[PDB]
Amino acid sequence: PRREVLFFPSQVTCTEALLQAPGCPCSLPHSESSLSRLLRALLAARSSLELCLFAFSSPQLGRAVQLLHQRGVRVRVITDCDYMGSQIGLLRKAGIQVRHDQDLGYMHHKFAIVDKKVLITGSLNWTTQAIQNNRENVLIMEDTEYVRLFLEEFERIWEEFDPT
Amino acid sequence: PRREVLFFPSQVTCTEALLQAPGCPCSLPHSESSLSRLLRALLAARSSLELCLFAFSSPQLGRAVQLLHQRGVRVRVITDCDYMGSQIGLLRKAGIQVRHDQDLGYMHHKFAIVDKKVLITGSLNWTTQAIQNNRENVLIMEDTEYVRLFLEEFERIWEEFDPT
Ligand SMILES: [Zn+2]
Ligand SMILES: [Zn+2]
Repeated sequence: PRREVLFFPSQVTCTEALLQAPGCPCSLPHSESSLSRLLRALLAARSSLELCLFAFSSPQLGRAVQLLHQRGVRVRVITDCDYMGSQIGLLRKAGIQVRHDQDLGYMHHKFAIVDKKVLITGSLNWTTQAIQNNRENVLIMEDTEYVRLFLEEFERIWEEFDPT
Repeated sequence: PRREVLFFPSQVTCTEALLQAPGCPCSLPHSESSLSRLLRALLAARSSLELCLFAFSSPQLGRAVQLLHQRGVRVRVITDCDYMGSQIGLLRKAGIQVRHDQDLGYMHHKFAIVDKKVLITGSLNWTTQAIQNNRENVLIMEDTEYVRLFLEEFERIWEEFDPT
């Protein structure tokens, strides 16, 4: 019955194994960090991931989301800016549906929903700058009411930003 | 055993009574909103309030914090920018201890701890712009582990930004 909080800045740790680097000799610590814990939380997804993020430029988090899409996880992404090789651009090129705001600041959430059961939500924008340098919190909660209410909010915004 | 979430933008509603306007005839709806719920959560404080906020310019939230200081609530405020009549300036003039970051973006939390028992934390910066126009979430949680861990984070940052 998961209820955790990750505080940032993250310790810089190796994530090559975790992110299936193609093909450890590197010089980083090979222990867990706030980033590695966030990556693992995302990578435990077996069926769906909703992402509702003001900003998303972290290549480590971008890669994890790609890996999920490749695994057949149903990935849906809402961001504030259209970004138009950013991460949103790379995700979009891989076939992941991304919908978006007016890049005016209005879509300011920073949350993700894993398999309609775990809520990941924080102050943290998903950028290497913020991860490595800012004081931030991210909550990881397996809570049915919070998941339900955040899912409902997602689906309203999703339908609202429908292109067609 | 409180576990709530407030979604923004807030409905514009009257808060004169709630904020003890000195001395209702106004034209706003006199019902509850996300802002009014956030104000009430803060105003239930009877002994302490820690505030850890990237930005704080909302005059309605500034007034509530003043009222708490006047009630004898022990108020301590951490923000990212020194602000040097902003709200932080007004709070500081009233005797409330405020400590701060390098206005570089680094102190990016948006949380508050009421009476060492209720955690209020969100994506929301406490500005009228964001409250009235942005999609945001604020969680209000009476959870002992989250309160403990967020309090520990507060006190580390507090001691770190000690002027003396
Ligand atoms: Zn390594
Ligand atoms: Zn009124």
